[PDB]
Amino acid sequence: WTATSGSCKGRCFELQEVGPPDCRCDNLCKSYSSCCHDFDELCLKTARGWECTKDRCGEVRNEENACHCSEDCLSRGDCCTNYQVVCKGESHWVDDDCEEIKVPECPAGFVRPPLIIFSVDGFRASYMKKGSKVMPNIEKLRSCGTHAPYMRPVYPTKTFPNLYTLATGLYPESHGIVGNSMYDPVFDASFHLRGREKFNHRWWGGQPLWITATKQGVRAGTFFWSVSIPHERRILTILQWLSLPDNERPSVYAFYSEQPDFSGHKYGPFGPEMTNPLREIDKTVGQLMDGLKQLRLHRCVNVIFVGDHGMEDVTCDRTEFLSNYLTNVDDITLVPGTLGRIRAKSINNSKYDPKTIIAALTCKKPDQHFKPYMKQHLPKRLHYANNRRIEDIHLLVDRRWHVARKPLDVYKKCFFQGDHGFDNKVNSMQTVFVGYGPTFKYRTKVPPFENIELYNVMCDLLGLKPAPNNGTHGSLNHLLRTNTFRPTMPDEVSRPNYPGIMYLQSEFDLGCTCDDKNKLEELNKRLHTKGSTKERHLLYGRPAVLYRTSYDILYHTDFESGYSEIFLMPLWTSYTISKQAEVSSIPEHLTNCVRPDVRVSPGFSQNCLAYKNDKQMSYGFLFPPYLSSSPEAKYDAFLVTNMVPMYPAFKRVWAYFQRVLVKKYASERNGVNVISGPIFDYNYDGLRDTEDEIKQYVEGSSIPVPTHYYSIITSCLDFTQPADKCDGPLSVSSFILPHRPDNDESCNSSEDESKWVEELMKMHTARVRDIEHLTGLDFYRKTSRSYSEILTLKTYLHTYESE
Ligand SMILES: *[C@@H]1O[C@H](CO)[C@@H](O[C@@H]2O[C@H](CO)[C@@H](O[C@@H]3O[C@H](CO[C@H]4O[C@H](CO)[C@@H](O)[C@H](O[C@H]5O[C@H](CO)[C@@H](O)[C@H](O)[C@@H]5O[C@H]5O[C@H](CO)[C@@H](O)[C@H](O)[C@@H]5O)[C@@H]4O)[C@@H](O)[C@H](O[C@H]4O[C@H](CO)[C@@H](O)[C@H](O)[C@@H]4O[C@H]4O[C@H](CO)[C@@H](O)[C@H](O)[C@@H]4O)[C@@H]3O)[C@H](O)[C@H]2NC(C)=O)[C@H](O)[C@H]1NC(C)=O
Ligand SMILES: [Ca+2]
Ligand SMILES: [Ca+2]
Ligand code: NA
Ligand code: NA
Ligand SMILES: [Zn+2]
Repeated sequence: WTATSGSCKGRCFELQEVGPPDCRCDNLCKSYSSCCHDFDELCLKTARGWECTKDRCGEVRNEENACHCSEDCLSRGDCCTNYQVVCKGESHWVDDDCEEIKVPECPAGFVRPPLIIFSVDGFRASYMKKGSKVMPNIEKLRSCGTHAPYMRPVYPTKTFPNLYTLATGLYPESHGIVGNSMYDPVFDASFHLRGREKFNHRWWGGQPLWITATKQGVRAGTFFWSVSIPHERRILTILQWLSLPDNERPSVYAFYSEQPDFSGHKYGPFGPEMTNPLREIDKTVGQLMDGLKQLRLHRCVNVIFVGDHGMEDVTCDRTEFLSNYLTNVDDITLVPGTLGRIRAKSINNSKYDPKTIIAALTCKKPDQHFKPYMKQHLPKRLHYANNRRIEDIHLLVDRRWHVARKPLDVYKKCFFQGDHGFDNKVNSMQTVFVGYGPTFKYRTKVPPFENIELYNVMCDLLGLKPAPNNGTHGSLNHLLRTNTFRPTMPDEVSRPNYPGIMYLQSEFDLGCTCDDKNKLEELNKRLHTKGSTKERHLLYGRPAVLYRTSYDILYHTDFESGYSEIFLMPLWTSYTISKQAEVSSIPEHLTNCVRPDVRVSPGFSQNCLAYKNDKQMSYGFLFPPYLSSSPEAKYDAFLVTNMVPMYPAFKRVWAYFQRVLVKKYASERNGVNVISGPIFDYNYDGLRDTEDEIKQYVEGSSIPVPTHYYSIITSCLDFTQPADKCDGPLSVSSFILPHRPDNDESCNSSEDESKWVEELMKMHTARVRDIEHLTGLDFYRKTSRSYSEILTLKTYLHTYESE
């Protein structure tokens, strides 16, 4: 209950929110049913519209009007945004030549340049080019400021997950807003687009920018706007707040537009109807920039023009129905549309079985347009699993499609032609970023980057310390003229041992066998074991181990490794393959060869008997025997210290990557450096498991089974230089392949590996940073490059989408 008969007199769009049941005058009052009786009359004035005309110039102030054209309006801070243009012979901001803003040019009493976030819903990245003729204000921000060709949203590419990621720097799994609709089984409560539960603070985790600002003494304007407040009034309210006295004036502001998303749903991303919504958004930008210019703030404020996600062509006829796959469709609840999430309809049903639902959904139809996953098997790049609000069963829907439970859900709900929510690497889901202002660079293009990075930068722009988040602070320093954040490399926590030869062959009883059999070249083999080829194979220094553990560096002719005495296998294995390298096979006599490593005790080694006994598990090697530099060097590849546990189904993938794809990449990239290793993430939190979290071992042993295997593949960005003699910037691609006992994920897996393996690997593309979280390792410690540049490289994601 709100006693809605106090008054908004003088309080319109007040910044502090008053406590119930005294009535409210802030932009949230509408959605709470709590506005004072006179809120519309006083606060939502519309008389005479939003623009000055020639006859209004110098008028007598009429407090009824939406905005003013009277001589007193500038000092009141409430002129129509075109006032100086119509009445004072000034130009529109968009008609001025752009001039570098080398320093903030701010009115006296401004402690820092304000930040304005101008967010546009559903603004697909290609609109910047495709709509540029009808968006002159946006085009000027873009060409004159700092822009990316696109910005990658988070998954799912829905509104609330992405806007809250913008505000927090967090993955949806960590901030808690994991979709537009959610069931939280601890609360036993549902979050919906329509309704009131969604305002409850228990849904919203992390620390959003407005809270980070307030805690640190920086005042914030509201970020939420009630849908019924017109855009012109939102802009005028921001401009009014900017005219407050110093002690009262916010430093950070947000504008939000529901367009072009709203129309894109109805007409598709490029429907002819889409031109008008784009013109209208450009006009609003024009109003803001003209307003800033009037207030002498247009070379003082940092403006961020940013979208939450793009928009794809989707219609009703492109819907798959679970009723065509499942007998038991009435015992499930589906969250439907551009992603699927499945749970039991009733928690009393103990005949509900996720295993049988997954199987009934797997490769059942020749062109099936969704793929089911247990959430922990989703590509790790999605970071979409560690939250009780994310259902165990997930469906990744192909772009352009929907999933629904039954056909009646679709026609008792064709309306629409656009939708979004798909995999965040899909081109149609990409969105926009432009930064314009004294703190951003002038006329500068930056590579595409992820929206999880922006929180840190907005904190930098406001002199705030960011709360802990998923950005990599410093990775976007190249966007900024100043206020850079100068990170330092983390300290290594564990230093390696460098074992020499310490064990005789007969001390080992591992049940392994190998068919293995000159003074000049004897010194040669010794030098290799001490590290003589290490500068060839370890190009960027050894990775640093950032947790407490016991490990050995092991050197070889063809590869170097960091061998974990605790996990009984390398944490990492590093090797370089030049353009000229040759692929050989595993000779017949060496097919089943595993060799004890006389540097590493029996007690800290794997054994072959464990693999013999484990009928499900086989093994592979991290440095591949196929790429040995010579027949004699090939023996090193069969050391028990190079062996890792692999399901036979996974070995099909691994053997093809190692025999075919590494050489292909070296040919294409002019040499590659490869770092490969295991990952253990049994609790799917995206973070390295400790030893007491491992759920599975090679039967009868303490050999832990990896959940995933990674590789980081680096070469010279200037491919005219070989990987091992690179003078400048690096180029990287990486993957984190799920270590699965079947290839059910790949529907064409009965075919030759040349038809499906590389497709699987692309799906599981990764950032080096993702691998760092999963392993507690820190790569690229010794390069010629600046640390911020290396941070950008570590956040790079190779997407395999075309242009
Ligand atoms: C992306 O960036 C984020 C942010 O940096 C990273 O997330 C952090 O990861 C840490 C490790 O997982 C985690 O640290 C834990 O903090 C616990 C205290 O947590 C509360 O306080 C913080 C601080 O204000 C708050 O942010 C938390 O908010 C979470 O939970 C609320 C309410 O549930 C949600 O509203 C919110 O959305 C958020 O949820 C997310 O995180 C939680 C985990 O905290 C998940 O469960 C959710 O699914 C969701 O993803 C909290 O309110 C603290 O309790 C932990 O301490 C345990 O472990 C340490 C190890 O050092 C040990 O010393 C202790 O023994 C202790 O164990 C005890 O509890 C165990 C479990 O019950 C039990 O088994 C033991 O026997 C013990 O009793 C731990 O230190 C940190 O909170 C989050 N922060 C956030 C915001 O998520 C994230 O990792 C990054 N992602 C990647 C891939 O890099
Ligand atoms: Ca949206
Ligand atoms: Ca983990
Ligand atoms: Na076996
Ligand atoms: Na298959
Ligand atoms: Zn939408």
